[PDB]
Amino acid sequence: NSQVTVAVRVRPFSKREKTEKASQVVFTNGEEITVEHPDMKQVYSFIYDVSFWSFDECHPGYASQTTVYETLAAPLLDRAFEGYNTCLFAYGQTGSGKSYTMMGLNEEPGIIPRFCEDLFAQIAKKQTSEVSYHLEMSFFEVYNEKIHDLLVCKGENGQRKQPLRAREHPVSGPYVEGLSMNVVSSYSDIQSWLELGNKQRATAATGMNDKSSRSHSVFTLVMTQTKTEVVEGEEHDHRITSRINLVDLAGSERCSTAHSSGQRLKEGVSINKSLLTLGKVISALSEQANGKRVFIPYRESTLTWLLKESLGGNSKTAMIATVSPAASNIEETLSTLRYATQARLIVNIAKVNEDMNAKLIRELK
Amino acid sequence: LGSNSQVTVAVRVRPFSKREKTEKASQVVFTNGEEITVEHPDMKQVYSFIYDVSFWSFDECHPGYASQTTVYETLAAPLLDRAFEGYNTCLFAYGQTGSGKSYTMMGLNEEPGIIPRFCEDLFAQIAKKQTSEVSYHLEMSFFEVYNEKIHDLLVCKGENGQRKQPLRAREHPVSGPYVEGLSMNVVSSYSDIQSWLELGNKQRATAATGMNDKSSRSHSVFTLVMTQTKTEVVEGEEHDHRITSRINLVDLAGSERCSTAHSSGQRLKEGVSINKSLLTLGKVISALSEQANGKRVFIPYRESTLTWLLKESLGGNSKTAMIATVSPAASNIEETLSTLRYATQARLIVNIAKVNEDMNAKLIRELK
Ligand SMILES: Nc1ncnc2c1ncn2[C@@H]1O[C@H](COP(=O)(O)OP(=O)(O)O)[C@@H](O)[C@H]1O
Ligand SMILES: Nc1ncnc2c1ncn2[C@@H]1O[C@H](COP(=O)(O)OP(=O)(O)O)[C@@H](O)[C@H]1O
Repeated sequence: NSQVTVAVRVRPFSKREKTEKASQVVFTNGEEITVEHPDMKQVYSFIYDVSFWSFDECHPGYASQTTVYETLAAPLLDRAFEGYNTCLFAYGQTGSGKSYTMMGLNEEPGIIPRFCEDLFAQIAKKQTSEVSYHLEMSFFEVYNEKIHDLLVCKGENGQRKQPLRAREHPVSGPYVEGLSMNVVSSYSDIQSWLELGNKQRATAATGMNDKSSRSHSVFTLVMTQTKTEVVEGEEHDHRITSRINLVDLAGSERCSTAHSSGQRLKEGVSINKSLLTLGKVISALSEQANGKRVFIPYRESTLTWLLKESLGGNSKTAMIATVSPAASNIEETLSTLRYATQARLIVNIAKVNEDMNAKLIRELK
Repeated sequence: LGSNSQVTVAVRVRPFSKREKTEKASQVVFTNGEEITVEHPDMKQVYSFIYDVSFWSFDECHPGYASQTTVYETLAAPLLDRAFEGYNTCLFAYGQTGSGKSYTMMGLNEEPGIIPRFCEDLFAQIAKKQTSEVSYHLEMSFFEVYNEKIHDLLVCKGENGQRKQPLRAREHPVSGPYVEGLSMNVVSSYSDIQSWLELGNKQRATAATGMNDKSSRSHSVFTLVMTQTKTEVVEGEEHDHRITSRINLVDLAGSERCSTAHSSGQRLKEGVSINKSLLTLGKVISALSEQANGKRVFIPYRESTLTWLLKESLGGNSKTAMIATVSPAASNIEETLSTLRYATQARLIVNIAKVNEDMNAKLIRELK
């Protein structure tokens, strides 16, 4: 089997929201995230695999950064050190708390640095001069189904981002023609590459934020593990490689509540199509794991086509969604809750928790 | 509702008037202590009546003289006791013109009536039981009925040829009838009560007539709302059990024949309205007294604003007391007889009073 671990991070209230007294609409009951519109009408309920209640630091089950890491990412490291492939998707709207979860701040670090440093630590523990490791990484983006390299020195002129193309190797699967790769030995030599890429990544000001993401981003870390057998015959030939993919996805963005035209419209359509195809892929993989063999439409998008070998077979996939609990963003949070979901979401009416002043059926009983 | 509180009736004989001394009127009402005997001056026929209480303010030095404070300490103080217990209470006057209803209820500056003593005793009792467990909240209103319209006495008018803004009455399904828009003022002390009362009595309508040079030509209802917020022994929130009580003190106008107090126009109009209201009240009293004897009877509450707003006091849910005021002059023997007959008919009324815990259908209900 190869299942898909879907998870959700409920951001806590920010200072602006506490000052405006923006009321809470996303609540938890443990194994369920519930949405109760302030009108107290159709109450939505979603059952995921893992729920991260980062809402209030004193509530039971408080999802710290270390908690989230040990919950989702570390099994991907343990899997990578077995010779299998791993993929971590990050989805969320802007302001929902996605970068906090993936990257982190100067303090309270996130999945990216935690995974990197724990990886290097386990590498050091497993170094013997009988077993060796090599780490090579790349970082690229997808924009209107065209691939661009993020680690390339570029000047200022018109239409400078030269598009690369995907190609299918019969054994190794799909790849990008002309994409650069760079060798690493720590995290301090990853940070300066990521900071070079995230400045070339496409952005544009919109009704949601003046600096939003408008292109999918893939950071791929390729590990090669070399072994040697003591039979005096297998000279540095036992090779096994693994790929860890970390994919920052852009938001859906409805073109109805944002009157747009031209390039922003095109970007939204492309992003939307990519997300739809990714959802089809994840659902079909879930069905495959539950037994019924199906056809995965990998080929309907550059992202899925390039990530084909990292979302199938003997592999591990995780999808971290990030949602905000404020009532000011019902449509986006529900859009992000309806998206990241493999099972069936249930809806009811639950304004009848006010039967008689904290029901008090204790009296009736 | 496990009770039956009988309406408590009193009678007060006022002294001879200037008018009734100018006309050489005789004495026809007498007492033997607790009973009240009335005699026609023709020496033809005698009647007797018996009440729960009877007062005798005919002469200062006579035996049994029931002064203003004695009337208070006999009637109004138990109503304050029940108000502190948690019951709604009502005290209303009745009588012919010039009987002395406004005097008995409000009084003069040198002889305060029942209201300035009730409110003062209330605040004084509070000052001894305002401990840490229980707090108190007091609101007041004071409204008027004039030509079947409702007016507020505790506002300062504008200045126009017409500055009597009429309110309307409504029927809440649970709380019963009430007045829409009535200024309910939060009170702190007896001095504030007195200020509001002065303003209201200065705003109330009056006029000179042939039987009262300062006549009470409008019905007046004085409402107090007292909320005692007490505390249980709690692991959480204190001050979590409240009891409410409404005290309604009512000064009504007198019958008044149009020929005796000869005056035309607005005086006649408002006298007619007064007469109509009194008729409807009499019908209500008779119908309740007939209910008390086991018959199926319909109470005409809706035929007048007065009874409509007092629906919960003449019957319903509150402890009620009536004060009939009579004159000993022989010239008014018929009206004295009518008043006394309605009063003794009122003793048969039985109201179902309950405590306003505001805990029934909440927790004390199934607790007990
Ligand atoms: N677990 C958390 N606790 C407190 N604040 C958080 C948490 N997660 C996210 N945030 C807040 O979210 C903000 C990041 O939002 P932003 O990065 O603009 O959205 P996005 O990640 O979608 O671009 C941070 O300023 C941070 O204060
Ligand atoms: N017990 C009493 N002692 C002295 N005066 C009285 C007494 N009862 C009535 N009066 C006199 O009767 C007059 C009219 O009383 P009032 O209450 O205004 O009658 P109404 O029922 O018309 O309001 C007052 O001026 C008052 O002096």
